[PDB]
Amino acid sequence: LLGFKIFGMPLPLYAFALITLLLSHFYNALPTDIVGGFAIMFIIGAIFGEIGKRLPIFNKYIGGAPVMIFLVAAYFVYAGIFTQKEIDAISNVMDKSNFLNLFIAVLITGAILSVNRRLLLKSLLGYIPTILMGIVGASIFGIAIGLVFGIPVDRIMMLYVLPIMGGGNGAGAVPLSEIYHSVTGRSREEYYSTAIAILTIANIFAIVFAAVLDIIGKKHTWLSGEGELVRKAITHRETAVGLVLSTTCFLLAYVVAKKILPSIGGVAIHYFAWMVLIVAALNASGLCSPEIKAGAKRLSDFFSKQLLWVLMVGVGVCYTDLQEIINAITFANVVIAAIIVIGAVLGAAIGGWLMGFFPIESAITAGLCMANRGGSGDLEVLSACNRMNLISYAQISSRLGGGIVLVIASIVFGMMI
Amino acid sequence: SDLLGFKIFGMPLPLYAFALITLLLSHFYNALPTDIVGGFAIMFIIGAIFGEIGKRLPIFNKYIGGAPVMIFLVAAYFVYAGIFTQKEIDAISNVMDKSNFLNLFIAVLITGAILSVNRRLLLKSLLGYIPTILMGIVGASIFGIAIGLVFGIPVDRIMMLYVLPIMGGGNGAGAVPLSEIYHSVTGRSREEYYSTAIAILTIANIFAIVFAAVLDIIGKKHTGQITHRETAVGLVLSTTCFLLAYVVAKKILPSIGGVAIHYFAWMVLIVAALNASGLCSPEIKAGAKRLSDFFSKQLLWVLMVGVGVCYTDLQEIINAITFANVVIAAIIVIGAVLGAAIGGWLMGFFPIESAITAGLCMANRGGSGDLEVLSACNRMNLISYAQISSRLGGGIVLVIASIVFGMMI
Ligand SMILES: CCCCCCCCO[C@@H]1O[C@H](CO)[C@@H](O)[C@H](O)[C@H]1O
Ligand SMILES: CCCCCCCCO[C@@H]1O[C@H](CO)[C@@H](O)[C@H](O)[C@H]1O
Ligand code: NA
Ligand code: NA
Repeated sequence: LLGFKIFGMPLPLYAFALITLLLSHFYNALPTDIVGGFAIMFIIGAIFGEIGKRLPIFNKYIGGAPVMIFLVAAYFVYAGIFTQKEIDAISNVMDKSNFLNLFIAVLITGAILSVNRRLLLKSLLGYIPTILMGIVGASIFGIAIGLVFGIPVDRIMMLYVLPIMGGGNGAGAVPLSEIYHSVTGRSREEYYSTAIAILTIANIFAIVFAAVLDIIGKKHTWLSGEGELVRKAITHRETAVGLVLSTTCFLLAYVVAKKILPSIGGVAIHYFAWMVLIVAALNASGLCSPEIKAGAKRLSDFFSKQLLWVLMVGVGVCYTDLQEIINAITFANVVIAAIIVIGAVLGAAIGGWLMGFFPIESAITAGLCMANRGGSGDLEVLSACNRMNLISYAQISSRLGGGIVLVIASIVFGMMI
Repeated sequence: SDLLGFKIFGMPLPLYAFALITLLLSHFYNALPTDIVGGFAIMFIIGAIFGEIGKRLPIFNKYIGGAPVMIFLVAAYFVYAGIFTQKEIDAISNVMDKSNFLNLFIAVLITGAILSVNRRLLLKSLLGYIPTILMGIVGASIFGIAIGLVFGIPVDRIMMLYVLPIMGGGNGAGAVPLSEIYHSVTGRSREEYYSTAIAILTIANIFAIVFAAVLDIIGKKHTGQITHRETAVGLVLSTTCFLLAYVVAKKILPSIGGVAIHYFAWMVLIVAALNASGLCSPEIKAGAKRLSDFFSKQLLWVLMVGVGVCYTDLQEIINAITFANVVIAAIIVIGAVLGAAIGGWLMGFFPIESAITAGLCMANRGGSGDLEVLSACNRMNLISYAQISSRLGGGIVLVIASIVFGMMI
């Protein structure tokens, strides 16, 4: 028990914090600010984070730590566990103080500037277009099954395709909700609650088809290269600069979307979308030295691994409706989702074949590793089919491709609305 | 080419330009989110340029304060001169007060500064080094009050605007939090207090390094393991220890007597207790330190942009550069010297050495000063002691201040 850690805190220490939480709770004394917010969010997220991480079935196939937190957290608002004050504190961090944006800003920046200048520019020509091909196939098949299921083209694109292809929960579902609310007007929690649910279904199908394409690859060897895609031939300060660039790149994106270039056409370009383009540009410009480029990564790690659990406590409070989540686990979606994955498989297989890669390998990295739950999923997918050596490719899909999906989404959303 | 090798806030001039261009686009277009992201974006960039400028200036850097002073003055001049936009003022203030980054900042500092100190060193230090510090404070107060009564300034003002701020651990750690405690207990604006306190404190800092060389002449005449996670736990403990302090001050123990105990004061006691309890492993204890470094070294400059905007009046700063104050300040330092000399003699230390570490290294500008003081007298090997004064002693000063303030009011 003492050797057991919660969020890297021994049980004795965690108790100290958990006691404090309860003192604030009983006495109903809590500042509705950053400090008060994080204090709660950290502790609550910590316990339920570990709980969702330890659970076997749940951990590998549902999402684990983050899912457990954003569900539990929402149940606290539903069940009336939280105090008005505590809800205020948490919401004040997420929306008023706008930690959500910072979080996403840091992620975008670190994910894009991490990728090496050459790898990025090179990847564009072959691997990037394959990804786009996968998306086309994912959309075309999705729309096809939706039209068969009497669901309009809007919904299929916004609540199924885009969210599935997006890079997971924190990186796809969460920011797509924000873009959705900024462009339609409808609540975020309506969207996230459905999107997170479908996305998770697809994540389970992605790891299943990964093993199916492995069997097909080993049965029909002319399609699979044995694990090879192609057919032929720092200190605090750096990390701090990452933070500067994270915010600065968001501000530029913001000034562009609000004043300079509000709309390429009728279509309104959301500031997050712009950011991806800006950061990507900043990478190619090479204004950032490799040390700084890593600094940005080191930040995104710190956020993704330490502050993610905090974020989820807030996501369950503001972005999560437990009812819509339940309502989206319809047996019909399970089919729609699965088929969209298949659309991505065939889309990336065709695309990669056209770009010079092996169809099987392309469908795994530029296809399934897109439809999977961002990073966590890449590991789980590439293990089902033994292709763990392409992890570097898979992350290009989950990172750059996930960034693509936001830009695409900002356009899809607007023009559709 | 050489310029391009020139870095601003660890950003090459080309890169900084990218940011500085963005700042100006936000400025011209008047498009800026009044939130964390928008705030830090500005504060980072502005603080960066003026931070370096104040750091490079020779006279200014060593004796006035340097990077942070330059920023909190320039920043205030921007509000005064109307350089900043209402939006930009809002963004920055929203980060400092609404979002309350100030408290987090102080919370992180307190936690990392106290939990860094080794359990034994802390408990041991209490018996001998700590009481010496208290003796120095007594002497600093008694001499201060003496000169103030001579100058027709009441005992309140001497204790609140001169003694406490001087003995406190500098700008970010003493002056800035003492303003917060002052405003929480009197009701009067923070900027009124900070603007005077920062000014006197800086004067004393210059006297401290001078007397350090004077006492030198009189003396000669007569685990390393770390992870992001540990640092993150530092953040948890920083906030958690503030929350406990807060719940205690607001509900459990609002007042020991008529006197109201401010939550920051409680925090110091709580964190110190948490250290002695040893609930925190050395890895975690370092984690808290590693955070406070990241804050103190990276986010300090941001903080100062906000301190010039909310906590700084340029007029009161000018008005406190009183030649009368120059005398009052100097004497308070002398009071600390003799106070720590007597105290240390009683505790078994050398009077000269005690007056330097438990005396001048108190009255100096926190950590920054300790280096400048221990260089004037060649005692650089006591830096570890000096930091106990600047850290633990600075924490003491807040607890004392919360009591002094309340009972006086
Ligand atoms: C027990 C293994 C199950 C495999 C199912 C497919 C059975 C064989 O499949 C057939 O094999 C031929 C090669 O000889 C191919 O030319 C055909 O395209 C293929 O469909
Ligand atoms: C409000 C957000 C504050 C984020 C600050 C995170 C700074 C963490 O910074 C990290 O600290 C670690 C611990 O020493 C080091 O090992 C890493 O190299 C360093 O970059
Ligand atoms: Na996906
Ligand atoms: Na001082």
